[PDB]
Amino acid sequence: AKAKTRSSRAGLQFPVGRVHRLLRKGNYSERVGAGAPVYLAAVLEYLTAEIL
DNA sequence: CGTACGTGCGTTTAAGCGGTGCTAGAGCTGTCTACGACCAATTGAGCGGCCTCGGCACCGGGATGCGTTTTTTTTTTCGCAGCGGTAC
Ligand SMILES: [Cl-]
Ligand SMILES: [K+]
Ligand SMILES: [K+]
Repeated sequence: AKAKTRSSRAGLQFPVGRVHRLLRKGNYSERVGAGAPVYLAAVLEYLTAEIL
């Protein structure tokens, strides 16, 4: 019943959920692994901080 | 005006070739596992309205430093007449 947001499970502020959707609806591939969005929201957050 | 390329002829090298010998590693087949797509339902994260108050652009009014001229000086750099010692 209690739904923790994946972004929390990675300790990322970047939305690992919205990254997963954007990828599947991006037409990048047929199938997205479940680590991929994590890995990507991570890298995104990181470069966001590096500039900020 | 100075010099560092360019040509070319002469030595040094090692690339290229064709063939031979050994073996990693490419790249396929079959099997089976784990992982991810799909669905449904349930949520709260995230978005479009409101309503401040404070960070920012502004403004005018001196203050610091930066460039221009042009005035006064310091240092160097010839040139003319006015010396002190030779010479006799
Ligand atoms: Cl993955
Ligand atoms: K091979
Ligand atoms: K597998």
